[PDB]
Amino acid sequence: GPLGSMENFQKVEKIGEGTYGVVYKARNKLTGEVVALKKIRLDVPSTAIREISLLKELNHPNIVKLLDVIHTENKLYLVFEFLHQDLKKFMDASALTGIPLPLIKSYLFQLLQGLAFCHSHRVLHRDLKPQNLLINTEGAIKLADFGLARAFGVPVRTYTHEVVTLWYRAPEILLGCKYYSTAVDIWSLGCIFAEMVTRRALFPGDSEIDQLFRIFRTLGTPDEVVWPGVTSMPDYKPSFPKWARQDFSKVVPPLDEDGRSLLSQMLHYDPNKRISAKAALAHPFFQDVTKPVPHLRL
Ligand SMILES: CCS(=O)(=O)N1CCC(NC(=O)c2n[nH]cc2NC(=O)c2c(F)ccc(C3CCN(C(=O)CC(=O)OC)CC3)c2F)CC1
Repeated sequence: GPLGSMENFQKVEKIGEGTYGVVYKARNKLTGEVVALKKIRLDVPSTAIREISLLKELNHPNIVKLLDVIHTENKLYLVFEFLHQDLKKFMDASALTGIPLPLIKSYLFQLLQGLAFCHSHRVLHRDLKPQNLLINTEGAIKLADFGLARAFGVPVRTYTHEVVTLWYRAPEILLGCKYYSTAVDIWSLGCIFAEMVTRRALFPGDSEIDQLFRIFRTLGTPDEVVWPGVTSMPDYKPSFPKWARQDFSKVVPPLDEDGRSLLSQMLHYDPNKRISAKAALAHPFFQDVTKPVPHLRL
């Protein structure tokens, strides 16, 4: 890659990292804009260039705006609108009190709007976690750091938290589905919904098999009765232990029956019965949705 394209930006602090990139807060010297940068070290793929170009076109109020794509030296920089906090820090700050139900409902509604938008363009997020959800003082929440169909970049050696990505993975992914669907995003968001309500991760596995078994112990070991074709999936084993399902009233107390009903549809095993983002927006849980503002300490 050529030189000098990033001289317009002044990095002000390192604010995060992930499998394939380091995140900075930065300022444009020309415009004064404050921005987030994702720095990807390269060893390029044109298919990935086109995927990122399409994401730059996918603009919605509940998707973090991708402002620019800049290649320089052995690096790819993605330039994003800046948001001051992510949902993980907000739940951590709210751990003693919990997030008020109206704000949980607003955040879930907004994220379903962003996903219904993406999914209508046949775009998957693939990597939805609390740290991918950015919030501002006005009460908005936004989807960030979409995963691509094929990754690229030199893995960041200083990043040690990839185990946390298991927690939000859909069972069809864990069972070896190669061409999974927008339903994986609904699963992840369901896990995040339960986490907002209970102030505890729903399925905090630490290996692919522990992740599957944690799902099975709560929702029951899946079989042909509830998921036709599951026993033929590439990583399905007849030797899986057979656990009975638990009740959702144990799983996310004290959530009301509207919320529990919606959560149960977001956590259906079969990606063909799992509720879509659009159908979820019509769920009776949202009959009284409002837009509260969070108390953010920046
Ligand atoms: C105390 C902190 S904070 O809450 O004060 N606050 C400080 C401000 C900060 N703002 C921004 O970052 C930001 N603003 N506009 C756009 C932004 N970022 C991104 O687009 C972006 C990105 F380009 C790449 C990766 C990530 C995330 C994805 C999820 N992650 C992982 O998968 C790795 C991991 O550990 O998984 C468990 C964590 C990193 C991004 F968000 C949020 C957190």
